Amino acid sequence: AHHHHHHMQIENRVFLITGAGSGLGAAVSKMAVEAGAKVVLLDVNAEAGEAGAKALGASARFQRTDVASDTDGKAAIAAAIEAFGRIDVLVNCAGVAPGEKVLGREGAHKLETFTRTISINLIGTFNMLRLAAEAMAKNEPGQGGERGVIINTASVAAFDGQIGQAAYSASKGGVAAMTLPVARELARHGIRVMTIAPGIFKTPMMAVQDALGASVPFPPRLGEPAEYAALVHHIVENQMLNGEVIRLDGALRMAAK
Amino acid sequence: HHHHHHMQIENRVFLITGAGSGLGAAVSKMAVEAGAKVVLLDVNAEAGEAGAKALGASARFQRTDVASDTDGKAAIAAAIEAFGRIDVLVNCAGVAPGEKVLGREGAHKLETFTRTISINLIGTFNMLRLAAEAMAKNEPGQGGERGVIINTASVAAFDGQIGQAAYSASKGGVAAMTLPVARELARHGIRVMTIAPGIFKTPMMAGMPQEVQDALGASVPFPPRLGEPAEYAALVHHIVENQMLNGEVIRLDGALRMAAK
Amino acid sequence: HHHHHHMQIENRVFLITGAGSGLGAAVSKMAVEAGAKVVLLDVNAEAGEAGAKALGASARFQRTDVASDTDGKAAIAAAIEAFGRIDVLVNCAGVAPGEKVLGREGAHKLETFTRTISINLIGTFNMLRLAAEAMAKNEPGQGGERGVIINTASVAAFDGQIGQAAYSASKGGVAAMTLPVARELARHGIRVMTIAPGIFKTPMMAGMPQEVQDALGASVPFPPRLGEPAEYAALVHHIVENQMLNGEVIRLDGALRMAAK
Amino acid sequence: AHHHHHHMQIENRVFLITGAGSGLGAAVSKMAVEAGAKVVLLDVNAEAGEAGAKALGASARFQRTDVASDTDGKAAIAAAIEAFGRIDVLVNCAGVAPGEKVLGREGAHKLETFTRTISINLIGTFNMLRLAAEAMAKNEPGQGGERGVIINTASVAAFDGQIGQAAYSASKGGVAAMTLPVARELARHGIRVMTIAPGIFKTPMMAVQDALGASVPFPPRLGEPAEYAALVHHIVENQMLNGEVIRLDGALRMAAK
Ligand SMILES: [Zn+2]
Ligand SMILES: [Zn+2]
Repeated sequence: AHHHHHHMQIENRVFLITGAGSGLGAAVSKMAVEAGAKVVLLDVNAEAGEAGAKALGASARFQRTDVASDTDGKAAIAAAIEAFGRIDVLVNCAGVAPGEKVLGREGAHKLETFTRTISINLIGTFNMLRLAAEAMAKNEPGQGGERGVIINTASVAAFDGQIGQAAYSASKGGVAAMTLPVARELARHGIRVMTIAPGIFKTPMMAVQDALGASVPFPPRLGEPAEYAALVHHIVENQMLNGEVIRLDGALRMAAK
Repeated sequence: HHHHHHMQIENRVFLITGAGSGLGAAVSKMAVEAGAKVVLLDVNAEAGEAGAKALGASARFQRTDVASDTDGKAAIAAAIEAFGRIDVLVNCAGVAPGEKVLGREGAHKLETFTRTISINLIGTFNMLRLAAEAMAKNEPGQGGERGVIINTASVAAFDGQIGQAAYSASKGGVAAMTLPVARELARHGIRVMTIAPGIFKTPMMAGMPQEVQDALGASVPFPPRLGEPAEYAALVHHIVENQMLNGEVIRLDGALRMAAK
Repeated sequence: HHHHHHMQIENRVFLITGAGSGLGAAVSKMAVEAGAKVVLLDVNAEAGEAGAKALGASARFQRTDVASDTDGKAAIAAAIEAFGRIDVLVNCAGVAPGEKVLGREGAHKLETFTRTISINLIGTFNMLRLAAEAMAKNEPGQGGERGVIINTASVAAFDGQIGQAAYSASKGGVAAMTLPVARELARHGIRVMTIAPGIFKTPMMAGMPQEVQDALGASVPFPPRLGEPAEYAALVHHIVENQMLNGEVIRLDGALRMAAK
Repeated sequence: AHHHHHHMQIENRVFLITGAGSGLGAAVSKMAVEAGAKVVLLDVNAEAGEAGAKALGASARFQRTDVASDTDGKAAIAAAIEAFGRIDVLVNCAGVAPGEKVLGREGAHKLETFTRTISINLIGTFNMLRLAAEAMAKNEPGQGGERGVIINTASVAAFDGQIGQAAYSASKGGVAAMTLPVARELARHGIRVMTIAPGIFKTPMMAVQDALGASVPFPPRLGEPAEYAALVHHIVENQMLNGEVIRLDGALRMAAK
């Protein structure tokens, strides 16, 4: 709990978190509530999201959301403003991570599976960021003029994609590449934009694993979701982090297989 | 003099998207002049038909939406019908709109972001999966090589400007795909490379006010001008020849590092 | 609130280079205020002695040329003598001259390029090899961790300006080392990370005309100001705590992308 | 031999090539002579360099050169001007590629071996580039104002350094990182600056290899030095290539060991 001078405040800030019913998004939601923030959990899975909001208590709300939907994205923003009056932080954690070869025995990679991965991972992340940015721009200027922080989730697959990861790598590389042009624009509103590229974490995302985990130099294990949430926490607090993609991966460099 | 090579492009068959104009038209001209056969693919029928006509009997055109499963399959079949095989795919089809995340009239449209992704990223994947399937049937040539796939990203994948969220996302996705696709297709002797062009004299650029074009050229350290599409095509030619180039994104940009505006 | 962590920095020992000023002074202040012990290393005896004095009994200073085998070994031994162990090394020592490849008075001096490399790159390697040797003796702590090494590169490793050949080379070398060193030192539970700072309020910067400092701040998208050394130190603190950060270079730069001039 | 409109001419251009007595530098020397250029071979090894110049014929000269020496670098430039009257292209191929762990049984990595690798690979490359640039700036402006091309050699170790490659990776990453600030400056003189990052080639440089070679996705072999020279040739001819590092590696991504 020691902080630097001119650190940004996290207490009483309102977080919008996608994929919040599980894995990384669930961990960010827990971290934020435990740090004294408010959280609006967004997930397509109502059972998981309602359970998470219930477990977190009155600092949390759940809003069922398909992140690729214009309507649902707008409703998520509206839900946050209804509950807590503002939005300060968006963390995009919703994603899918299929494996499918370009060429298999049973044919070429289906176009629909590529399109779906792009839709959820990349279009969904953009949809939430454009709408969250619009809401954040309405905030009064905080310390140094800051109005909000947007944190996206890429993957080490954006850098070291394995056989079978064309769709996933394309989607996450697209997320990564957006960070800079979005940060450049949203600077005039005091909204920072950052991306975390996780390695292998213990989540439902990759539901072979053991072999990947054994290839992680140090620590020689799957990541704890709370370690991803810790980095989110630091990005929120450290105003100089902007426009960058941070690998959070134990120095993993994935092999082709 | 000679250019050291494995793949000899004479009588090999190129499938080229965006071939009615700009970079794809330049690749098509380069390939025909090097003795290759070319199947030009474009949504612009007028431009594509005129290009194939100008190039002569070594060229064919088929009007194609690269994001369509149907049209992609029809394009492969058209190439096989005309020329019996496919050796090289060059994905040049793309759109490069500018639109702010937060505009005067509201947030960036979801539909426009989706369209840019669809044409630039989904279309490139669609053509690569289908071309790879065809190439995998080829007899291995020099050094075991069955084919080469070359995609077009952009410097916007690295230095995206204000207004380029969609374009940067799409081209960053193309760039990031290169490795996992190359790793897999290596098993078939099919190389996968990406070129990230800087600012080139394309139809869109040529349509801009001269004062604007001149300012864009001035942002490029050397040569301090717009790139000529034939220079992009020359790099495509080198990638085809140089078997050691694989799994990489090459910036072709005069050392440009785009500013925010 | 809490910050999720493995390494607890209370009563752990930091070795910090360039500790008399700027970033290294800020790391030293951060570490002492978090309950750590600090061994400040600098060539500037006056600044180093004053810093250790201001920090109190949890700090020591030893005058050290980081590029010297002898001085590096003496520094390790001094830390072990005072505090019994070394847990964290932070390499902040550096020089950032500007000198053109082709100047008015002739080509860039070879001697000045060599000096910048010597201090920034050779000095960082020298201290990391010796600190790693000491850390490898530590009892494994939380999650098997014996130590953390954090190096300082620069945005110049990515976007080097005119005049920065030597600085960019040195800092690009630091950046590129991170992975092979992390891969090896993983066998000892020692993590290796690099921070690439943008424009910070260091002694050199503070000495520039205000008009100049103000223009530099204006080049940074957000926050549109010089970085505070304590913000660099805060990232150092986070790296120590967050065991999953390893083998990476983190830009801490306000989204700055330096122009050529 | 088909070229694009506005291609830069290679015939009768004068190449200065370091490390020219073996491996990649020897291949560039052969390529350039066979393409109708003049070559001044630079190497510390007089036996190898003299043999190479003899084999290439009257289009070639040898000048013994320690690339890290100010005096020898100046003499190399002077030798080129004496023989051929100008310098058009510099290709820096001289390098050493030792393997040494940070921590071994017999102690920490020697400081002297790190310093030597830096000296030859990085300081030597800078030394030759500063002096070649100064000579190139004296040329009359060619097509589009171009006066020269400088091509440096990094390595895949600049990206994917293995255990034991601290020195090599540092040196080659330093080379890579210089490309942009040097290109930015030398643009005013019409001198382009590019870097090639080779993977594993069949040269004396790496005198384990078989395992590395088996990890190269395609082509599944060591690189031919003539393929590196082919890329050099294309960089010389293609004016739009500037300020960039090109991996030439068969899609190799080196594992830790
Ligand atoms: Zn905090
Ligand atoms: Zn040629």
